[PDB]
Amino acid sequence: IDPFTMKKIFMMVHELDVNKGGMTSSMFNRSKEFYDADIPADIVTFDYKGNYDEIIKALKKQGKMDRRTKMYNVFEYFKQISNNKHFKSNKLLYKHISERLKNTIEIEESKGISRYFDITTGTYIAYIRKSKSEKVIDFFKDNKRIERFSFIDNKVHMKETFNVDNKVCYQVFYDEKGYPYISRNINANNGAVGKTYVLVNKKEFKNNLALCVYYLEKLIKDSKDSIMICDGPGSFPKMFNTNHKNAQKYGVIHVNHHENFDDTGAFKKSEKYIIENANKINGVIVLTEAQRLDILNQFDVENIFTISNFVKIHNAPKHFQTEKIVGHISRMVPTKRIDLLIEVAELVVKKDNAVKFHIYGEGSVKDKIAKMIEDKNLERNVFLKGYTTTPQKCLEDFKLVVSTSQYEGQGLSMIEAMISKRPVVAFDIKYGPSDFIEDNKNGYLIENHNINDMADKILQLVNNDVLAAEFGSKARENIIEKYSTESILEKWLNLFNS
Amino acid sequence: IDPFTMKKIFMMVHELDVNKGGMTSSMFNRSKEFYDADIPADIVTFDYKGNYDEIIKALKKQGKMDRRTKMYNVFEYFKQISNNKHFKSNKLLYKHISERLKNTIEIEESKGISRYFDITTGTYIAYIRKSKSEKVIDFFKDNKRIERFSFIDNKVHMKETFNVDNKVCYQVFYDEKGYPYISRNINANNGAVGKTYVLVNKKEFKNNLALCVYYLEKLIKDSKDSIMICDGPGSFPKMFNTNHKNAQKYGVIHVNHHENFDDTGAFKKSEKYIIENANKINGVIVLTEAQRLDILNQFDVENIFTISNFVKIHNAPKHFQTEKIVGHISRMVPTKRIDLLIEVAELVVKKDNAVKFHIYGEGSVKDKIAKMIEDKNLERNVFLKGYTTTPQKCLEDFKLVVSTSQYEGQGLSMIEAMISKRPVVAFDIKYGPSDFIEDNKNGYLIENHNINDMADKILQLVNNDVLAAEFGSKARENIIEKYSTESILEKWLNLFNS
Amino acid sequence: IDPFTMKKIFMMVHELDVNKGGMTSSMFNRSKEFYDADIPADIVTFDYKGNYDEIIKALKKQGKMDRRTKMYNVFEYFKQISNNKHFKSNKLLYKHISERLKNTIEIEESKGISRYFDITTGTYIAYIRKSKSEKVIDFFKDNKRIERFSFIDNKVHMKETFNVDNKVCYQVFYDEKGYPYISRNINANNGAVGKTYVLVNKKEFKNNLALCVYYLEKLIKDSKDSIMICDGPGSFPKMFNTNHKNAQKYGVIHVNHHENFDDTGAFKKSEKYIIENANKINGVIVLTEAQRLDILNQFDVENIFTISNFVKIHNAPKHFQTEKIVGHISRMVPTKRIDLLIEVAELVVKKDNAVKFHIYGEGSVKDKIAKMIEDKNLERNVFLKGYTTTPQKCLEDFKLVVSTSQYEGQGLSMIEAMISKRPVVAFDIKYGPSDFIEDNKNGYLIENHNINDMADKILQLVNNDVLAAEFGSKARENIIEKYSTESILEKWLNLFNS
Ligand SMILES: CC(=O)N[C@H]1[C@@H](OP(=O)(O)OP(=O)(O)OC[C@H]2O[C@@H](n3ccc(=O)[nH]c3=O)[C@H](O)[C@@H]2O)O[C@H](CO)[C@@H](O)[C@@H]1O
Ligand SMILES: CC(=O)N[C@H]1[C@@H](OP(=O)(O)OP(=O)(O)OC[C@H]2O[C@@H](n3ccc(=O)[nH]c3=O)[C@H](O)[C@@H]2O)O[C@H](CO)[C@@H](O)[C@@H]1O
Ligand SMILES: CC(=O)N[C@H]1[C@@H](OP(=O)(O)OP(=O)(O)OC[C@H]2O[C@@H](n3ccc(=O)[nH]c3=O)[C@H](O)[C@@H]2O)O[C@H](CO)[C@@H](O)[C@@H]1O
Ligand SMILES: [Cl-]
Ligand SMILES: [Cl-]
Ligand SMILES: [Cl-]
Ligand SMILES: [Cl-]
Ligand SMILES: [Cl-]
Ligand SMILES: [Cl-]
Repeated sequence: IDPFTMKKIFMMVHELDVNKGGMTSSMFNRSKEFYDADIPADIVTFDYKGNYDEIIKALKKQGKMDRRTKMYNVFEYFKQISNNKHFKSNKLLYKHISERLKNTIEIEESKGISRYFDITTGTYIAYIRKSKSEKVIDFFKDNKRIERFSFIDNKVHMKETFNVDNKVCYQVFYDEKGYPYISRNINANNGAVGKTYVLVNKKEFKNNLALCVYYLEKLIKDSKDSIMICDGPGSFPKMFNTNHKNAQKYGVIHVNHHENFDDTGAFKKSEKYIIENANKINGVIVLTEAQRLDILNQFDVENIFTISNFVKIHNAPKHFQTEKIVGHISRMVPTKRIDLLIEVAELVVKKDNAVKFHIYGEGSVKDKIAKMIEDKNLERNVFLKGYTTTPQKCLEDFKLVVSTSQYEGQGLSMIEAMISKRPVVAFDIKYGPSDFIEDNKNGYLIENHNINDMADKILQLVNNDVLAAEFGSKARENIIEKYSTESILEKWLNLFNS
Repeated sequence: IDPFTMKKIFMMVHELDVNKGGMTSSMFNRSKEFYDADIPADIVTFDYKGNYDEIIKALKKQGKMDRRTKMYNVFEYFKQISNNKHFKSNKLLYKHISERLKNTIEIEESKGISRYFDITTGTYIAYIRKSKSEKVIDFFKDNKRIERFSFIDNKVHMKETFNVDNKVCYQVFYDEKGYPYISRNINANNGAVGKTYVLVNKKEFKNNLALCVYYLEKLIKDSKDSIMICDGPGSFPKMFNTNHKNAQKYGVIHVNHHENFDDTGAFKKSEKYIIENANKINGVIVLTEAQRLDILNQFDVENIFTISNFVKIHNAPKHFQTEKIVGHISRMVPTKRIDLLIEVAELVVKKDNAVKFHIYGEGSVKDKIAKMIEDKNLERNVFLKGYTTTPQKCLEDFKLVVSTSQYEGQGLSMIEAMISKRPVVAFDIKYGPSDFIEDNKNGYLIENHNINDMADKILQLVNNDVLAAEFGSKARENIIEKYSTESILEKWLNLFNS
Repeated sequence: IDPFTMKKIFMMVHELDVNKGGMTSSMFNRSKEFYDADIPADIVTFDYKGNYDEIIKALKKQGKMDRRTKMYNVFEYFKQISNNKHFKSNKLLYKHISERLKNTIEIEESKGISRYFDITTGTYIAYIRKSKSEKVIDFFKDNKRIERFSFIDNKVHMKETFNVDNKVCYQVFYDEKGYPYISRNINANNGAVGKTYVLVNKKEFKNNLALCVYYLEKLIKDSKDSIMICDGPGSFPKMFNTNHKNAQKYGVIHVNHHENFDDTGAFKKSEKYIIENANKINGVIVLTEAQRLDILNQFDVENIFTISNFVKIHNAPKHFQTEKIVGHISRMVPTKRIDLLIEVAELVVKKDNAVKFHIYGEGSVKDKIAKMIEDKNLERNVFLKGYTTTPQKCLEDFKLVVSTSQYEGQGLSMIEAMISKRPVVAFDIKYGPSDFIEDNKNGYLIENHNINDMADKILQLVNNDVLAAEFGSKARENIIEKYSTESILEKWLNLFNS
C-alpha cells in the first residue's frame, strides 16, 4: 500500500546456491512480488561460502533472482564489522604462510598441482592446487595433513584444520584484509557445528543456533514493521528463539506434515514442532485450505492460515510439438513414487513404440531407474538426460509432461508446465493437483494406483496432436485467471496488518 | 622406654588425604601413641599431590593427625634435593609459557574461565581456568589438547601431556623454583605408572616400585633402630624389596585374608603374598588371635603375631537421646552385607513407625540402597544423610548404632561408638565383634542370618530409653579396662627388641 | 666369443643380502661364468639399504660373489647423481638435529643407550642408541615417537617418520654429503611403497615400480647388446614395462609353475603372468625340458626355452665319514614335505639306534619339527643345529645327505652335495632329481609316498661304509661329465644371437 512503508520482510533459509528449485525459486519469486508492492523482501542465510558474492551475482545474471533482492549472511555481517576494525592488510598471515614454504623444492603433479619438500630434511611440507581465481594450500606434519588455507583472488578467506582421520575439526574465517573474525569447532563424526567464537567481538556461542539468533536480533529491528518469514524447516529454531517482542514471525510449511510411507498417523518430526508452537508465533502458513483443515483436525492450534504461491506467467512457445515426446523434468526422490510411473512407460510403448521419454534433473534414485529401463531395454525409448538449467526450453519441446507423488505441498512443477501449453498427467494426492488440473478438460488425473489408466490417458493425447493442443491452450488460460497475485498478495498484508 | 632412643618407625601407606577413615585413622592414632612413648612414628606416602602441604596442614588443624607426626613423600624428597641444586628461579619456563600466549585474543566463558586465539591465524591456542590460589592452562595443537600446566600460588608444579584420546601419557614435576626434578610415563589405558626418570640425579627407574624402593634405602637408615611398618597391602612390595639387612620390616594385615563371598577356601591374592613371605621379614601382624590361629592352620609360616589397635577414649555426650533415632555411619560397600540389614529396618518400622534411621558416609552401593528404600517408601523413615567429617557429633545424637559384615579385621567403627554411650547391634562374624560386644549386657549380637532377630533386639531397646542407657554406660566402661594401651604397646616393643 | 663384445647382461632381483642361497647363489655363479666368456654379467637390485657397500664387500670377501660382479641399485644411482650436484656438506641438517638436542639433560639406560630431557620443561626429547659404526636417534613429540635419524660412520643416510601407531609412513634418503635425494610414502598397514619423489631431479613417481622402470631405461642402453635377465618373479613387472625396443628381455622361472598342494590344475599367480606374456618378450627360460613340455601343453605360447644351471665342481674332502651321520641342510618350508621325511628317521633309528641326524638351516617349520622330535624323544638322535654359512664343511662330515619336496625347479642343493662324495636320498617329483640321481648306482630315489622304503634304503648305506663311498665317488664323476658348462653356455649365446 504505502510506497514509503518501513515494513520489511526477512525470508530465512539455511543456504542459497545455483542449480536448485522449488522452495527457493518460490522464495525468489515471492521477493519479486513484494518488491513490486513497495515492500522490501530480502533473504537471510546461515551457512558459509567464500564465493557467495559470485553465486548471488550468478543467480541474478542467470535470471533466477530479482536483482532488488539481497541475501543477508551471518558470516558476511561479522566479516564487514571486522573490515572496519582494521585499516592495514594482515601481512603477518601471508608471512606465516610464506615462512612455512621457504627452503622447499617444487615437484609437479599436473598443470596447477605441485608438492613442496624441505631441501634440508626432505620433509613433506605442502600441497598446492590452484585454479586461476582460487587456490588451496595443504600443510603437512609428520606426513599427515593438518591445515588447509583456501584462497580466492590471491586472498585467504578460510583456514581448515584436520584430525587424525584427515577430517575437518576446526574452521577459521578471514575478512577481506586477512584478519580472522570467526572460528568454530566441527564434529568430524557428523560435521555438526559446535562452539563458535566471534573473534572480532570477543564473544563465544554454544553453537550455530545461538549465533544466528544473536545475529537476527542485530539484523532485524524489533519493530512491528519487521516481518520474519521462515520457509526452510531447518531454520525455524533460529527465528523462534529470538527475543523479539514486536517483530512478526511467520513459519511457512511447504510440504505434507505426514510421515512418508507411514500409515500410523504420525507426522514429520520437524514439521510438527512448528505446528505445536503456532500459538506462540504470528501463525504458521500452509498452501492448501485442505491442509489447514487437517492440521485443525489433529492439533489444538487456533492459528493456522492458508496462502498459495505467486505464479510467474512467462511466455509460451511460438508452436507446440508433434513428435511423441513425453518428459519428466524433476529431482529423483522416492517420495514421488517414480517406481509407480516408469511402469506406465512400459505399459504405453508396447501399444505405441514411437512414444519417447526425456528424463531431466538428478537425484538419488536416478541410478536405479537407470539400471531398470535397460533390464527392460527401454533405453530404446526412455532417456535420463540430466540436470537442465533451462527448464522451460526443455519444457517447450514436450507434447506433455508427467509426474506423480504420494506427498506434496501443491503443484509448482506441474503448474509452470501448464503455462507452456503442456497438458500434464498426474495422480490425485494429499495436497496438490486436485485444483489446478481439470481432468478431461486441459489435463488428466488418475487415482494414485491405477497405473495403466494413466497409461491409457497418454495414448489418448500423444496420438492426437490436435487434441494435445486445445488441452494446452486451456491449460495456460486456466492458470492465469484462477489464483492471480492480488488475491494472494492481500492474504499476506492482512496477516501483516493486525 | 629410653627417652633418647634412636628407634624410629616408618609407617607406609600409598596416599594420605582428607575425609577417609579406618586404616588411616588407625595409623594416625598409632603414631600418636608411639610418640608418647618417646618413639618417633612417621608416615611415608608414594603418590603425587601438589597440595600435600595444605592437606597435611588440614589433617592437623582439623584434629585427625597428631601434629608431631610427619608425612614423608617420595616426590617431596627429590623436590627438596632439586631445590638445593638451583639458586635462581627458572624464568625460561614462564617465558616458555608466556611466549605461547602472546599475540592472542581473549574470549571469556565464565568468571575465571577464558580461551585464547591467535590474532593472526585465528588458531585455538589456550584454555585457562583459574580459581584464586590455583590455576590450569591447557595448550592446544591442531585443535586438540596436548599439554596442561598446573599452578599453585602462581607457581608451576606439574605439566601433563595428552594423547590422541585426550588422556595423560606423561607427567613432569617442577620444584619450588620451577625446575623439573621428576618425569614419568603413564599408561593411558589403565593409568598405571611406567618408566620414571629422576632428572635431578640423572637416573631412570623401571616403574614407581623401583623408585620407592630406592627412596626407602635413602630415607631409612639401615640400622636395627629403623623399623618399617606396612599397613596398606599395596605398599608391601616397596618395603619387601629393599636391600635392608639390619632394619626391621613388619607387615600389618588389617582385613580378613579370605576371599569375599567365596566358599572355595581361597584367599585374597595380595593378603596371601604377605603371609607366604612372613618368614622372610620380621613377621606379619594381625589383630585377632583367632586370625593368627587360622593362618597357622593354613600356611606353613612360623612367624605370625597378634596385636590389637590403640583406642582413643574421648568424651561422651552430656546426655543421651530419647527420640527413636537409629544410625548407620559407614562407607557403603557390598562386603558389609547392608542388603542383609536394611531388610531389618523394614522388619522394625512395621511394628513401630516412630523408629527412624540416619545413614551417613558414602560408597558405591549408596545409589541402590537409595533406589530401594523408596521402592518400599521408607524415605518416610530412612535417610541417607551424607559423608560426615564430624563422626562423633553425628554419633552423639543416636540411641544406638547398627552395622554388619561377613568380613572384618575387627571393630573400629563399632568400638568408638560404644564410647559415646551407644549400644551397637551387629552380627557375629569371622574376626571382629565377638569380643567387644557382650550380648544382653551392653549391646546385642545375632547370627549373621537371622535378619529379624536383630529386628527383634532393636525394639527391645529403642522402646526402652531407660534400658538403652545402662547398656550404654556399660559400653564405655567395657572398652576402657579391656585392652588399654600399655598391654598393646608392650606387644610392639617386645617385637622390636629381639 | 668376442673378447671385446659390447654385450652386457643385467640380472634383476629385488634384493641381495648375506646368509641366503638357491636362486641368488645361482645368480652369483652365472655372473662368474659369463665373465669368463668375456661377457659382463652384473646384478640390479631395487630395495634400500644404507649398508649395501658393506654387504657386497662381505659377499665377496666371504667368497659367495665373484669380485668382478657389480650390484646396481636404484637408490645408489640417484644418490650418486645427488653427490655431484653439491660440493658442500649439508651442515644445516646436522644443525637441525643439534638444535633439537641442546638444552637437554642425559639419562643413561645401558652402555650406548641414553634418553634426553629438556632441562627447562622436562619434556622427553630424544632416544639415542649407538653402536660403534652406526647410530639411531629417535625424536619425540607429546611423548610419542615421530622421527628416526639413522647414522653410519657419523653420517645420516635415512630419516624415518612414524604415525600414531608408531609405524613408518615416510622415508627420506640422504646422499654422502647429507642432502636428501629421494623420499617416499609408506603404507603403514602393509609396508607397501607408495608415491616416490626423486628430489634431486624434481620428479614424482606413482610407486616403486614406476621408479625402477624409469631407472632401467637410464641404466640399460637400448641396444641389442643389452640383455635383461629377470630371475626373481617379483621383479618381472619392472623389466616388462620398460620402453626398450632393441634390448632383450629374458624371464627365468626357477620354480614349479603349479600351485602348491592344489589338485585343481591351477598355477602360481605370478609364475603364470610371466608365461602368458612369453610371446611379448624374448622368451621365458625354465630348467627342465619336461617343464617346457608341460607349459607347452597348457598355454598357447610358442616361446619357451630350457636351460639348466652352471655347476661349480669344488673339491671333495680328503676322506669320508664313518660314524652314522645323516644330515639335512636346508631352509625349513612346508613345500618340502619335511613332515614326510622326519617320519623316516623314526622308521630308521628303531632298527639302528646309532644313526644320527644333523639338521642345519632355518625356516618357519623349524619350531614345530622341534616340538615333534621330543614328543618322540629323538632329541637323543636328531639335532636342529642352525644356519650354517659353511655349507660344505658341514657337508663334508656326512655319510649322506637327505631331502624331499613335492615341488622343485631341479636339484641345486642335492647336486652340490653329490660333488662332496655324498650319496643323497630323495623322492621322484615334478621337475628335479629324476636326472642327476641314478638309483642303486650312486644314490637312491623313492616314490614320494613310500616313506619307509626310503627308511629301507638308508640302512642299506649307513651300515655299509664301504658301499657308502663307491656311491659317493660315482656321484662326483657323474655330475662332472653330464651337463658341464659349454653345453649350457652355448644355450645362452644362441638365444642372445638371433
Ligand atoms: C514450494 C513447494 O510447495 N514446494 C514443494 C516441492 O518442493 P521441491 O523443492 O522438491 O520442488 P519439486 O522438486 O516438487 O519441483 C521441481 C522443482 O525443481 C526444479 N527443477 C527440477 C529439475 C530440473 O532439471 N530443473 C529444475 O529447475 C523446478 O524448477 C521445480 O521448481 O515438492 C515437495 C515434495 O516433493 C512438496 O511437499 C513441496 O510443497
Ligand atoms: C583397622 C582395621 O581393622 N580396618 C578394618 C576396616 O577398614 P575400613 O578403613 O574400611 O574401616 P571401616 O569402614 O570398617 O570403619 C568405618 C570408618 O570410616 C570412618 N567414617 C565413616 C563414615 C563417615 O561418615 N565418617 C567417617 O569418618 C570412621 O571414622 C571409621 O574409622 O574395615 C575392613 C572391612 O570393612 C576390615 O577388614 C578392616 O580390618
Ligand atoms: C635355482 C633353483 O632352481 N632354485 C630352486 C630352489 O630355490 P631355493 O632358493 O629355495 O633353494 P633350495 O632351498 O631348494 O636349496 C637350498 C639352498 O639353501 C642354501 N643353504 C641352505 C641351508 C644352509 O644352512 N646354508 C645354505 O647355504 C644352499 O646353499 C642351497 O643353495 O628350491 C625351490 C623349491 O624349494 C625350487 O622350485 C627352485 O627351482
Ligand atoms: Cl542492507
Ligand atoms: Cl589497523
Ligand atoms: Cl625429618
Ligand atoms: Cl643456579
Ligand atoms: Cl658400472
Ligand atoms: Cl653446493
